[PDB]
Amino acid sequence: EMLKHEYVKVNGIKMHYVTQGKGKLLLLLHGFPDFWYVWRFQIPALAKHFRVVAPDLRGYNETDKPEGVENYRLDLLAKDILGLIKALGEEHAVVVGHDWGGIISWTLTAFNPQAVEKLVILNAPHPKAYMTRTKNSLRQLQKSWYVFFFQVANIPEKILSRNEFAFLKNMLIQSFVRRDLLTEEDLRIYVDAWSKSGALTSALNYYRANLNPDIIFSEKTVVFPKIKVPTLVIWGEKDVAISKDLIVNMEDFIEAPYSIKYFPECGHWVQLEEPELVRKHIEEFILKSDIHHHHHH
Amino acid sequence: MLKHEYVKVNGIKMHYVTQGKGKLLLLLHGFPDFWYVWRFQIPALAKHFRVVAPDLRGYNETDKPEGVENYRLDLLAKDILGLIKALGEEHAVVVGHDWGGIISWTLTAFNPQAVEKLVILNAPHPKAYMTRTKNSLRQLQKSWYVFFFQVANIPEKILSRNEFAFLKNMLIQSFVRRDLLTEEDLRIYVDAWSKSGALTSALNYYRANLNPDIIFSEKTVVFPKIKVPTLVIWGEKDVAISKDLIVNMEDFIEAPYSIKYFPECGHWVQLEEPELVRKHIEEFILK
Ligand SMILES: C=C(C)[C@@H]1CC[C@](C)(O)[C@@H](Cl)C1
Ligand SMILES: C=C(C)[C@@H]1CC[C@](C)(O)[C@@H](Cl)C1
Ligand SMILES: C=C(C)[C@@H]1CC[C@](C)(O)[C@@H](Cl)C1
Ligand SMILES: C=C(C)[C@@H]1CC[C@](C)(O)[C@@H](Cl)C1
Ligand SMILES: [Cl-]
Ligand SMILES: [Cl-]
Ligand SMILES: [Cl-]
Ligand SMILES: [Cl-]
Ligand SMILES: [Cl-]
Ligand code: NA
Ligand code: NA
Repeated sequence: EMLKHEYVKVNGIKMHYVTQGKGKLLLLLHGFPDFWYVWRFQIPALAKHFRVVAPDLRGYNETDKPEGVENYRLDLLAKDILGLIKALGEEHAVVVGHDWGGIISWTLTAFNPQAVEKLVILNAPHPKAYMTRTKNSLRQLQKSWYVFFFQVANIPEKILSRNEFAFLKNMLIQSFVRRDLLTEEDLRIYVDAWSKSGALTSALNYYRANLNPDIIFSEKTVVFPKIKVPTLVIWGEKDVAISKDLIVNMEDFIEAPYSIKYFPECGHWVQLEEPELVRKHIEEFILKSDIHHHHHH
Repeated sequence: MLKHEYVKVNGIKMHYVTQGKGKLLLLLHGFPDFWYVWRFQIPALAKHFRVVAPDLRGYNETDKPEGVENYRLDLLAKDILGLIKALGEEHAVVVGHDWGGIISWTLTAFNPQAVEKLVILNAPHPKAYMTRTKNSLRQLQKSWYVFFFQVANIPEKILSRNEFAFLKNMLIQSFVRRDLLTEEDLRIYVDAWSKSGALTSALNYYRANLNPDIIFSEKTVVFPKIKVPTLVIWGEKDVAISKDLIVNMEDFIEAPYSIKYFPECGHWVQLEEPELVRKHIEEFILK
């Protein structure tokens, strides 16, 4: 059965996703400035075993793009995924998230553990670690320069988009470990998703709603339940956007089986750089029995 | 005796301190400093020169016009041009750190008749900044706070609350040694930061001159070549400025140029190697 495109109403918006395979629901959630297509190396391999669903998140590509910054608050983003699980006819999913998708995945898992059977994170800090540590970390504040850039209304969208997205392409390419990670053909495909009307504003609204300076430098402390479901973290260490300072003691946030696979020579997009090892680690993690009553048989 | 003075320039009243007689030597501070950043150099240089260290527009005891467009670089440069004239002079030796240095590059480029010699501490040439930053991940990262400062009200609140806790902390994290300022120094700094209007005026420099439309412009900035002898002093461990912005200055200067690197110093080289900085300045002027 091939890859198919589908559209479903969730949490008041119409969400586009692609799906391939049958079996356990395995959600793959992209981040900025990607869309479902970031998972193109994992979808067919994982679809050999699982029902893979890769949505475009609120605001992105073919998904609806509500107006207004407060329509991009993280609680709504997580509810979109909760609603997607239900709309797919399911009650539980294995949830894999990269970048913003990882932020949403940590959140959904912490606040809605009933919906998440197992959690996989690629290169997204735990939200509490980001909120606690960034204000005190010059290294992270530097790496988060673009978060502050994106807070200004109107102007960042125009800058990123001018000259057929020259700055967005350049800023994206400079975030990679090797400059040639995406082909020109990949870049054409990305420009098509970036050009959907309203998409770029909606994507930057995630930073305006959730990472504005009042939040970053808040004196309030964020209450975040411990993660209570098995968790796999895949981490490219050469990540331009996230300091290793933010993943120190990351296992403290987890009260369940936890494994981390470090990729010392990979950056923020390990799924594009070591696709086969990513696929393998995810599959082994999902298929591992949680009950071990036949050692060495 | 170090003396405080006020003088009208370019429609504003400017405060400055002065000591000594002879050749006019201007020392121009940047953010988040004021004349007092020059405390180690003023007495030594005053032995041979007429040292004047002003508070720039918006800072400490100088006037603080309201409105972002009152902080455009051309107005800041005209303030210094006006100061030279108000001091009874037609030219000065001009030493600038940080924003002081940006203004000094600008004054020197557009008004060479007003500048005998130019000294820059840790300030990139403006055209180098404008050309390079938009394409430099390293510089964009170091420039995070430039973008933070674009937002109205919130940066002032964050920097100032709890008696400037964040500004002190971020300032201290920018030093080579965490003990560079004494408690006494910090009290003096807080007093200047707390002048009515001072913090908003200082951040207005970034809003007027370093907003994203300027940084990411593809227009070329027209900037005459520097035509007077120039010494650049550069602390290499600068948290705010990539070394990528000071290399390869040949396009920008058509006069004698020398650069002195301080490998073990950061942005505040005049505080970290006070004696060597003073020595290089003196030797350069007296040659
Ligand atoms: C929302 C966040 C705390 C994070 C910040 C860092 C990145 C890289 O922009 C992505 Cl993971 C989103
Ligand atoms: C457009 C940008 C400034 C980049 C794009 C890639 C990331 C991972 O989202 C962060 Cl580094 C921001
Ligand atoms: C181009 C500018 C206006 C510069 C940029 C770097 C600094 C450190 O913030 C000061 Cl030197 C101002
Ligand atoms: C207040 C800040 C966030 C910092 C500290 C002072 C500097 C050197 O001007 C740059 Cl690092 C901005
Ligand atoms: Cl289809
Ligand atoms: Cl850990
Ligand atoms: Cl690796
Ligand atoms: Cl068991
Ligand atoms: Cl004073
Ligand atoms: Na840190
Ligand atoms: Na660079």
